[PDB]
Amino acid sequence: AMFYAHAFGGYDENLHAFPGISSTVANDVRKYSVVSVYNKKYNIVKNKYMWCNSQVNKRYIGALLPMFECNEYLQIGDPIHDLEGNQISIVTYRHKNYYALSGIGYESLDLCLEGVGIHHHVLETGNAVYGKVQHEYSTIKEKAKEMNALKPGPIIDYHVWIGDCVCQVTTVDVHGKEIMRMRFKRGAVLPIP
Amino acid sequence: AMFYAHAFGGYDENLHAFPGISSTVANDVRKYSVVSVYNKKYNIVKNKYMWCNSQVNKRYIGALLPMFECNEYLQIGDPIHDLEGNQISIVTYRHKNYYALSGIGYESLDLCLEGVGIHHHVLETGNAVYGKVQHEYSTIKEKAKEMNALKPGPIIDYHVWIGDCVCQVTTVDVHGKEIMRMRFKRGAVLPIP
Ligand SMILES: Nc1ncnc2c1ncn2[C@@H]1O[C@@H]2COP(=O)(O)O[C@@H]3[C@H](F)[C@@H](COP(=O)(O)O[C@H]2[C@H]1F)C[C@H]3n1cnc2c(=O)[nH]cnc21
Ligand SMILES: Nc1ncnc2c1ncn2[C@@H]1O[C@@H]2COP(=O)(O)O[C@@H]3[C@H](F)[C@@H](COP(=O)(O)O[C@H]2[C@H]1F)C[C@H]3n1cnc2c(=O)[nH]cnc21
Repeated sequence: AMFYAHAFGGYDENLHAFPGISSTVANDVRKYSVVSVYNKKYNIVKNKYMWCNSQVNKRYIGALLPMFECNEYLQIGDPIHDLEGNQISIVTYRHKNYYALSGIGYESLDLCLEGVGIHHHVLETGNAVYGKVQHEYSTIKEKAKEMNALKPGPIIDYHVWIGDCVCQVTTVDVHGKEIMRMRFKRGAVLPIP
Repeated sequence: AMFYAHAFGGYDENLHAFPGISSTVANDVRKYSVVSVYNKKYNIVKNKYMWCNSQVNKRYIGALLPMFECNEYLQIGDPIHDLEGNQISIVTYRHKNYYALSGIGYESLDLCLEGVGIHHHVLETGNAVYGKVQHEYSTIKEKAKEMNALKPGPIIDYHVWIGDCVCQVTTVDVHGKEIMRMRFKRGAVLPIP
């Protein structure tokens, strides 16, 4: 089983594709509660995930992934094993002491990037979204009221909103009108570069 | 608290919008395990949902909703209560003996329909999808290989795939190329008209 890091040129369009990884196998990583890195065991966090993406050859690969808590500093490519000793992933993304476990995970977004853009945001708890912006509900409501009369044009930009209680994806046309929204009912964080 | 059925002309763009319902309140229906209809109690099904949508004024309102199991025949608009006696929803969609509980639910899709289409499919367990079609994995892989060289155009059609283990939404351009995919990691059924 082989795992190649996108950050080091490892994308291969004929292999399984996950955020940060091209692999010869497709592991369902939702099932693990404990993993091992350099013979140290780490617990998977319950009920909170990490929204991770890689962008390679004009292809966006994004998903909500399990994460484990680790006070050691780990680096891209470090092999991640199950407790039986099999390698199941590699280190890819981190948020402080949380490390993503990349593989088949929770909700996902795959997208052809040619002709569009995509942006990621931390969603403040209690805020509302319209289109490309977040703000207080009453501010957003006023914005939505103004944009209601516009005729919807083609999607040109994607906005990913990652919150403690909900995640969502919005899309806009060139005039800023919201065209489509999807909501994922899970809480998560974004990686910190 | 008022609940108006979209099937009977009840859409109101200034009220909370859920599949089949415009309401003066926004109830989180994920929390209920038991509901009441005409003073009979019904259990909510665990770990399996119903993908429901209404299409009103060129607006698509779709979501994965809890469902309860009921051997009585119920009709659109029948009031659904919590066990404290408060009305929390109305009957909207059914799949045999399953009835959707519409409100704030699980994963959702909101979409402006002007200029695009949308279609719903039962996803056969074990099948793969590309674009507007499902089939056996090796058939779909051959299709994807043919379409790989095409340049992505604007989204014109949405396809909703509802399976026992996963739900997904794909989008295509006028040439049938897949532009974007979202996956929801929950199992569900579609309503039966
Ligand atoms: N070589 C093969 N690889 C994979 N599946 C294969 C293969 N041969 C046959 N099949 C069958 O085909 C269907 C379609 O699966 P599909 O790839 O559409 O997506 C699936 C589903 F959303 C979910 C469970 O699906 P499952 O119930 O297992 O059904 C499968 C399976 F029965 C996991 C997800 N998933 C799989 N791989 C990747 C990946 O690389 N990236 C991102 N997500 C991935
Ligand atoms: N009058 C108000 N109504 C609603 N929220 C209000 C209001 N005033 C202030 N707020 C705050 O604003 C944010 C943005 O919520 P938003 O509407 O974006 O979507 C939310 C989230 F995805 C999820 C939990 O969000 P929550 O943590 O409660 O945060 C809220 C809240 F703090 C439920 C979902 N949801 C709410 N209503 C509907 C609806 O009618 N249809 C479909 N989904 C709906």
